[PDB]
Amino acid sequence: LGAKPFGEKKFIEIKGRRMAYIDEGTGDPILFQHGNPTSSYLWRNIMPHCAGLGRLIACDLIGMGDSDKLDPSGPERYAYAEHRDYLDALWEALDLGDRVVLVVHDWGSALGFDWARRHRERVQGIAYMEAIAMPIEWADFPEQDRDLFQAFRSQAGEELVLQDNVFVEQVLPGLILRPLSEAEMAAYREPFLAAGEARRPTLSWPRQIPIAGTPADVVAIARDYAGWLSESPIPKLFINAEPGALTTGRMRDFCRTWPNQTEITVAGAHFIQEDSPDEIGAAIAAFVRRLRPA
Ligand SMILES: [Ca+2]
Ligand SMILES: [Ca+2]
Ligand SMILES: [Ca+2]
Ligand SMILES: [Cl-]
Repeated sequence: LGAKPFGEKKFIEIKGRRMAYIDEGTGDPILFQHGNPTSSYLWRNIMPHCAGLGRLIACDLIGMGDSDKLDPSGPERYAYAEHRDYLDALWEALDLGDRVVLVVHDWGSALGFDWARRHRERVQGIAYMEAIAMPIEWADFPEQDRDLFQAFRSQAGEELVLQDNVFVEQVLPGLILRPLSEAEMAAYREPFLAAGEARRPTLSWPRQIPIAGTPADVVAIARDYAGWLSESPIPKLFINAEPGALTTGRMRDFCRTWPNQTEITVAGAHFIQEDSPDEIGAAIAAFVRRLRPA
């Protein structure tokens, strides 16, 4: 494993804000996108496996990692649409070209899948894991975390997350099978050390998950890329997890119907990158080598 980050953080001004990201190497991009409540740090032990296979990029979503917070922050800030506007602009500013390989997880997959559907001609391949592949129902949500997420999506959410930082301190470790080190948790809580709005992104995200028809805008967006992905011939790599968490049951059955897809199973719950980074990195690298033959 390892607690040291991959490359050095770079910064760029987007919509009057400063966003952080990792950009190492040359060639066609291999774009890694994290979800909630992580950052580019999530891919630190996976990105190395793709050394020399392309331009390795990992962006910190707005309000997360080393990216700027959006003040004034509040209940209406950090919704999917806002995150998309900033990520779209960052990805445009990075001059990615037209043969991009996406590696997505959690909210990074919702964002990545949507971007791919909108820029399909520029997508060479899609590797995904523990993703939001379609709108779901409460019965599809992981049983052990179901009540907690229903609470996030209620008035109790502010105290749980903004005051007590539950997504970072409880959910994150709770969905990783192996024990995290002091430095690893320090890296994960760093962007959220301050109580209050600094932690808003970690609360707004669960309130955006397309569950039982709400929120309607994200449900529609997910229904859109779900339908598209089920018909798209773009090569895909589905990294299934055991026991897994989000991508299980019906969603997993759905993902398994997607065309031109390779699948492997690795040990892990939700944040599988912390449990099987070498298996994941090796799979992604092989995927890319097949997509980019010499
Ligand atoms: Ca080219
Ligand atoms: Ca309940
Ligand atoms: Ca654990
Ligand atoms: Cl979430």
